[PDB]
Amino acid sequence: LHKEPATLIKAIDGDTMKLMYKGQPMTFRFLLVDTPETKHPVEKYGPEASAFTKKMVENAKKIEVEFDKGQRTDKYGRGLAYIYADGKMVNEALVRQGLAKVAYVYKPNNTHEQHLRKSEAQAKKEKLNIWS
Ligand SMILES: Cc1cn([C@H]2C[C@H](OP(=O)(O)O)[C@@H](COP(=O)(O)O)O2)c(=O)[nH]c1=O
Ligand SMILES: [Ca+2]
Repeated sequence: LHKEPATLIKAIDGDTMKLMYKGQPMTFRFLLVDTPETKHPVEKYGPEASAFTKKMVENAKKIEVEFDKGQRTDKYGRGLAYIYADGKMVNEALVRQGLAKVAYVYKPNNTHEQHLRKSEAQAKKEKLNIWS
């Protein structure tokens, strides 16, 4: 895998955002996690996950996207990637806080699964947020 540059256009919610990628606006959806819904057609911690993500990416110097080794988009046309804000993976950061659960694990796009699962285990052992 490798990291590629992108530019933040707009934070959407905990696990989805608009980025400029190779000169084109796209929706990206984080691999391997699910944050609570803000706009369910509010779930608890939805607002908190959205705010955490928005702050992390809006404050960043540099945003990067890292595709996994399979599909790079979902059926909605969303980019599927690990997003990094100044070198810190946002997907992992949310899970470490108990603001996302590890979810949507679709092979072959599961390279960081164990990593995320170990963060989730710690967040649950610390009883944070979703696990409180
Ligand atoms: C994270 C992820 C979601 N999805 C699909 C599964 C879910 O489909 P359905 O909409 O049919 O349930 C939806 C969840 O995204 P959201 O969590 O943004 O709604 O996106 C993928 O296909 N690949 C992925 O890697
Ligand atoms: Ca979600």
